[PDB]
Amino acid sequence: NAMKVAIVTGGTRGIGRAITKELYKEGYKVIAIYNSNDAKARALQEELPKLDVYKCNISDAKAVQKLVTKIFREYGGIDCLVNNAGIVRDGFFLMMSKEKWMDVININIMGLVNMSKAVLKIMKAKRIQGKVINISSTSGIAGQIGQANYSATKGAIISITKTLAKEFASDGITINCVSPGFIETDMTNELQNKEELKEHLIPLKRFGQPEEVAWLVSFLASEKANYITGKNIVIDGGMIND
Amino acid sequence: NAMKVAIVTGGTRGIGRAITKELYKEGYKVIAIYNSNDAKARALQEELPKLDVYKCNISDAKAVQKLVTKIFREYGGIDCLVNNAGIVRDGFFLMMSKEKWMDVININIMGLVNMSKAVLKIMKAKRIQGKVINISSTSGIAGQIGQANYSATKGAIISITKTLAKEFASDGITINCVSPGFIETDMTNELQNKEELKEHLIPLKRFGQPEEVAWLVSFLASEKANYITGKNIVIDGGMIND
Amino acid sequence: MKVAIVTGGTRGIGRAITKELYKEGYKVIAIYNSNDAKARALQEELPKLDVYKCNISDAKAVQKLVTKIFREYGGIDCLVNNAGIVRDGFFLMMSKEKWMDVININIMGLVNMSKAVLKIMKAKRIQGKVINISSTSGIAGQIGQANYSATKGAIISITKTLAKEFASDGITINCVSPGFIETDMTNELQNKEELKEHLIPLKRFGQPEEVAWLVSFLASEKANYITGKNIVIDGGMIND
Amino acid sequence: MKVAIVTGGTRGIGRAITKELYKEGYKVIAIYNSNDAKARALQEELPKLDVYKCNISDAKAVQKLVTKIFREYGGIDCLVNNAGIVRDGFFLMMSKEKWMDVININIMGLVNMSKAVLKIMKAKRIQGKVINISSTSGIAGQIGQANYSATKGAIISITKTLAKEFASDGITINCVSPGFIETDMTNELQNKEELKEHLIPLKRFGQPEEVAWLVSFLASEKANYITGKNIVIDGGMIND
Ligand SMILES: NC(=O)C1=CN([C@@H]2O[C@H](COP(=O)(O)OP(=O)(O)OC[C@H]3O[C@@H](n4cnc5c(N)ncnc54)[C@H](OP(=O)(O)O)[C@@H]3O)[C@@H](O)[C@H]2O)C=CC1
Ligand SMILES: NC(=O)C1=CN([C@@H]2O[C@H](COP(=O)(O)OP(=O)(O)OC[C@H]3O[C@@H](n4cnc5c(N)ncnc54)[C@H](OP(=O)(O)O)[C@@H]3O)[C@@H](O)[C@H]2O)C=CC1
Ligand SMILES: NC(=O)C1=CN([C@@H]2O[C@H](COP(=O)(O)OP(=O)(O)OC[C@H]3O[C@@H](n4cnc5c(N)ncnc54)[C@H](OP(=O)(O)O)[C@@H]3O)[C@@H](O)[C@H]2O)C=CC1
Ligand SMILES: NC(=O)C1=CN([C@@H]2O[C@H](COP(=O)(O)OP(=O)(O)OC[C@H]3O[C@@H](n4cnc5c(N)ncnc54)[C@H](OP(=O)(O)O)[C@@H]3O)[C@@H](O)[C@H]2O)C=CC1
Repeated sequence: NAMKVAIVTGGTRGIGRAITKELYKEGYKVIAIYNSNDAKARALQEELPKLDVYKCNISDAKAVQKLVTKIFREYGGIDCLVNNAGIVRDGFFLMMSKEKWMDVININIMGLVNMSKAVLKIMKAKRIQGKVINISSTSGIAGQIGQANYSATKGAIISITKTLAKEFASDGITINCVSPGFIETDMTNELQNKEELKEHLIPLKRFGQPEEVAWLVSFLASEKANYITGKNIVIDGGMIND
Repeated sequence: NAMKVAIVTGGTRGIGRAITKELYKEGYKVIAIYNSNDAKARALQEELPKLDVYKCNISDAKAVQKLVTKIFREYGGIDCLVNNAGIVRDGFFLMMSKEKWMDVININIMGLVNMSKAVLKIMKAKRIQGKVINISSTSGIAGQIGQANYSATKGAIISITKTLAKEFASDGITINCVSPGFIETDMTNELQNKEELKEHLIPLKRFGQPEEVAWLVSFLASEKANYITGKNIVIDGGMIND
Repeated sequence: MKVAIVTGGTRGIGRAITKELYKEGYKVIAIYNSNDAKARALQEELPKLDVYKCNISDAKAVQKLVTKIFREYGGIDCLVNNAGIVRDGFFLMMSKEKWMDVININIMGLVNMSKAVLKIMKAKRIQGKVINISSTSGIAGQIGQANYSATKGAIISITKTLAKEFASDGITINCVSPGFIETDMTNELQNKEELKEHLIPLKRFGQPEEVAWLVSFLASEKANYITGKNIVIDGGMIND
Repeated sequence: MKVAIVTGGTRGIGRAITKELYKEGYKVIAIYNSNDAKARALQEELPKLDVYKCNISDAKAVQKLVTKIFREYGGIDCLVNNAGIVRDGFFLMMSKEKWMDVININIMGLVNMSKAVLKIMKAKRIQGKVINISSTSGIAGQIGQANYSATKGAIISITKTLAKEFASDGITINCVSPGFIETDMTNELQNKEELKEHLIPLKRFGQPEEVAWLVSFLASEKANYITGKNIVIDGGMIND
């Protein structure tokens, strides 16, 4: 029972679902935010009855500010924000439309901005020695064919992590980033080249599990990581050189 | 006389002006693109009479495609694109409006996208073993207080460099990035803390010169750098650890 | 009943690692170089701790100890290569002897310990852990530390090479790089205030137990998909 | 009349650096270790070239040579620390002697040459250049190269430390890290096709002259604001 409040965007499926389950297990009050799938959210809240869930498009800043203000009033503060929501719109760069660029930009970048602005304003005004953990990707670090738009936003996320870490370090807020490689989710379940990935590209020869990303995020949110800030930790079975 | 064609966006002032002058000296036909200052462009073209100049907002994809198609018809191809145009809209993150985010995103990211898409389509279709050089910033690499939006776009630029390098490597197109630290321009001429920067933060104890960035960009565009691709080279007097 | 070996495990960061792994249920063996009194005082606090005086740059004495440890406990699950020395000074005033002394411990000590332990981990099919301690000095360079920063960059490189070489065996190999940590290695500094005020965004030195917490995480089964990485714990001081 | 010293300057990448700096108007001194025939054949091609046989791990012989060079030409403007060896093999089969041999040349050779040259550059107020050759093996790790990758990571770290230490003197110190370059060091590989097909996006090895072009740029007055950096020339093979 940590007596702490955490927001996990994209917190009902995939990596976000595992992060939610891990912080819940550690005794956080968790608020999980999602975009469309009411069924997954309700099913997750039936499994974890103390969880709050909200359908909220994080690219809509006015709805984000309203939701963060609501959460702040019910639980007296915000101790941890995990910016995990994200989308992909793959395609070769020469066939990738403006719309695929702006859709991914508006969620992976502007959604992190909306949540982080609203939450950090509260942490600063109340002098909460809080935590922000962003989820990026090896794609943003090393590049990935067919992912110019995704990789761009994930590189932006790492840079925002470092800038904000410097801006809020004097307020005792740490701001870090976690960059997974290939994780067994649905975002990677439609791949057919999984065997070539494991056999040739990943030294540990397997995909990561959602729970393994959650364990790292939970370490960074805990009081055992207060001297770590501005860092990008890569969880990828050894796949890339950071 | 290189008998090559180069486009330099933001090519009439500051770093872009120096890049223009250096490629012109090396015998490129240079097309310099700018945003508003007709006087600077005309004055630069009076100094370099073989230079082409165009007032073109690179965030406007239809005007970009029209201009790139024009340049392609007049000079039979494009050998080198330098994506140098960029803006800053500084402010502390908690007071930085959506508009400051989207203005910087639309030029530093979407402007690079529009130019690179139009130019790379031509290089691929004609099998030109061409060059793209993007201009980023130490701000994107290490973060900078008051520059969440700028730093985000400059990190995105580095990630796009790596993705596109991988996508076009088989076509013999190299795609690299140059990240200056503090360069003596007008973008840094309004600073009052310049002495503290030089005395304490920069080991070489001076700002860089525009021509020094241009010399690096010109090396990367030359035939002496065809085995370098996907890299980010930092020119900063030693200021940061990459 | 997992077995951990912590070199330099009786003072400073190593002591805190020993204490943390002890608290987490490991059988811990702490190796030290010369200070018998500190070692015995720690064994007083932690009665189940084994302590051995061993110069890790002596390959034969290292092999003897690792083989004895392995015979006694039936395996080795975790090696923390923490022992390290500094011999600082301007490059132009830094003798060959200051280079070789720091190389022989910070590089060859890691090599000797890791050769002995990994051979056993691989022979016994142990999905073990090696965690090496480097430094931000090796990542970003540091005036007056050409020799120290050389070996700490070497340690990071060795971590990455060994992670690739032993991945198929399920042995992860990671590195922790601290910034300024409050220990004896840093008690003599005169510029502590200026480092805190100007160089460290969090405006304080780290504590040894904060390094131990990160080491303990990497050693646990909650970190099995992290390998070959160097994680910096430095209050924001450097860009990795 | 600038003076450049290129260690290992008679074969492979070093030969191409010697040739490039010669073409650029330097007085070049090429240092080599044992192959007199190759050295004389290069001096035949480049009549103004000085060549010396010198084991750079011997500090006294290095000091003798640098002091002679300096007396003859009145200064030293550029040192390229290019000499290097590999003694590859699995970590568990890599003797102490393979570690020390590679350390003594790849680390201590750089140290001995750089101590001698930087002392003179600083004494004479020369705004000189040191360029060190590392490797992607040191950046990202490489199976079978624990010792080589150790020293190449050390070289990168030393570059950064020396860049900070000598910046106030106007001496820039940079590192070039090649990927796979067509030389004798790589002629014996059997997996060349698979490396080209799968690991190198540009699908070819680099040429020695492409490394020399980058070295020559860093040595020129067009690179005076670049210091402490490691520039990778590798066809896209790794992420830095
Ligand atoms: N999976 C992998 O292999 C890798 C993942 N990552 C990162 O991991 C994170 C999570 O990935 P993963 O678990 O696979 O993703 P999933 O696609 O499985 O889940 C995405 C979640 O984001 C929510 N979401 C999407 N758009 C919005 C929006 N506009 N506003 C609010 N919520 C939104 C979804 O809501 P809903 O359920 O209603 O649709 C869902 O809960 C991402 O940020 C991704 O970039 C990074 C590298 C690799
Ligand atoms: N200067 C420095 O210290 C640093 C610079 N950089 C990078 O260097 C690059 C150049 O910097 P610097 O020379 O100082 O910049 P300047 O502000 O001096 O020049 C910017 C140029 O960009 C053009 N431009 C701006 N917006 C657009 C647009 N929408 N479409 C087309 N052209 C446009 C301007 O046109 P016009 O002249 O008509 O206004 C001008 O020519 C930037 O990308 C910047 O991020 C990176 C790190 C530090
Ligand atoms: N403290 C800091 O700020 C930073 C530390 N580090 C790294 O952290 C590690 C620990 O540093 P710190 O705790 O400050 O060091 P201390 O000097 O406080 O402790 C060093 C320990 O290493 C042991 N040791 C030294 N040489 C040998 C040897 N040849 N064989 C066996 N044991 C040996 C010592 O034995 P004995 O007790 O008998 O002397 C002692 O237990 C080092 O690797 C260091 O480089 C990295 C960055 C910053
Ligand atoms: N080739 C590649 O693919 C890569 C190379 N590198 C680096 O590039 C550099 C050159 O490599 P490469 O050209 O392939 O090497 P070569 O083996 O082809 O050439 C080595 C040169 O170093 C000289 N040398 C060796 N030991 C000594 C010594 N103790 N004292 C003086 N000179 C010595 C040799 O002298 P002699 O001629 O008498 O034998 C020779 O001139 C090295 O630092 C290497 O690590 C890095 C990454 C990849």
